[PDB]
Amino acid sequence: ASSVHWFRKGLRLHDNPALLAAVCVRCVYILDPWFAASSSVGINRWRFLLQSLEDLDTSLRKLNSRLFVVRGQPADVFPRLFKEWGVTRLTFEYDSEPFGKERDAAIMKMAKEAGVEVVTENSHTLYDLDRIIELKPPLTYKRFQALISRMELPKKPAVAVSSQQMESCRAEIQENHDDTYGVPSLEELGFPTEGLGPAVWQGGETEALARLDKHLERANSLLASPTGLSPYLRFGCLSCRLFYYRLWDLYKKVTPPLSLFGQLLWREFFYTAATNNPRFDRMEGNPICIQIPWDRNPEALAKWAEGKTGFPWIDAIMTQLRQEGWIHHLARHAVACFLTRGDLWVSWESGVRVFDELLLDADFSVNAGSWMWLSCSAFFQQFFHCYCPVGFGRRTDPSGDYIRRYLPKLKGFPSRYIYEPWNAPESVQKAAKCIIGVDYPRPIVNHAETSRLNIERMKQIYQ
Repeated sequence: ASSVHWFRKGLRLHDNPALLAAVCVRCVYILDPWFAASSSVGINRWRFLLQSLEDLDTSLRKLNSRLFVVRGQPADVFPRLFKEWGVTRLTFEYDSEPFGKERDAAIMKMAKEAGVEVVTENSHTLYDLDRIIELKPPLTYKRFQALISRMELPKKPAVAVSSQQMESCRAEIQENHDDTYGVPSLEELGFPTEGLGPAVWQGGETEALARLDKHLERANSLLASPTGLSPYLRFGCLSCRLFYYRLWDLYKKVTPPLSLFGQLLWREFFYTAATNNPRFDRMEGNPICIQIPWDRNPEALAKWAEGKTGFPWIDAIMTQLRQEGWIHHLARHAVACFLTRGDLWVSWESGVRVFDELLLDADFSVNAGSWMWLSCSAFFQQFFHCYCPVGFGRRTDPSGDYIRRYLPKLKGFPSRYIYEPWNAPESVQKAAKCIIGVDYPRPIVNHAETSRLNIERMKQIYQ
């Protein structure tokens, strides 16, 4: 048959169900390079996508095929491409997200009218999210535990695709193909590349599967680790089911507690809650979200996103996120708490956008979920689960080296004062050679006063 596998997501060949289903097969990614020119998402996540797409082309080229990166909007492209190659069927991995499902319903219909078969497999999640909802979406991590404990075990990693079977259905190779359907570049997509150094989080399934093996084998915690698999799970370079059962296999050599699958269940929990929540990213029109009257301060958001709040632990976290695309989960609770219920009283929706632009592992599902969790807007009620913009830093890194690596103007400050610089002697400031209100910004709020007011406003919302 003439089958098209849409690698819109799950940028992997290992544990790929729809790949085996479609197996003449042509692997397509559809990218609108003008949408990409006007994207608010920064260079780090766009680079990850391209590098991941480059890896599958490299992998497909090993199997005598190539990745067809078609340009344009998907609904306009598929019918002409259907007629161009006489596509017998189109196979794409199912998208839990509502906006994707609405787009996928239109393509599945357009194929139905056009007589093209459509097969969808949701290898992005460990389990069916729609199963759990019938069993209203689970609104607590515990009730969600309870429904997955009543649910069957998640599916095991999927089967491989043979090199001989792939050669049998290898697609037509043209010399012009590397230019026609070749993977785009950052400069093609509107990004300036001058001075761009080697990426901290290299994209692709090859890197991910390599990091899998390195991770299982084993303050710096806050720095990027070669073990880190957060972005590779978000794009699909690594399977949720492979990571689940390879972790299970290591535990058996070392019955599983929930603690190993915490990243995946927290991931799953938000994926379940969002499939049928259309405004999941928004406060209004959202059944699960508390209608908190969040203030609008455009200048606070700016100082928060631009790493200039005066609080070194906050500003160093935002600086790493801007520069590298990944911060530690405890660092995210820090900056989320500062922006929302802890200090600035700005909507979690504003934080969802900044993270979507800068963070490699942001989804519609995982991002809005975490932000509703911190803000105590949903799933969560412990409005005292509080983080000091000073104390949390000194407790995570007493050395202050994290600040020194990402805010080097404060490098000379001694550890006793590096998380709280306004409260430091001008003697030690001048020795550090960092001015109190020139070289670095001063605290834009006072945390003690502000935090007290915000709980009081928070408690009144519960009634």
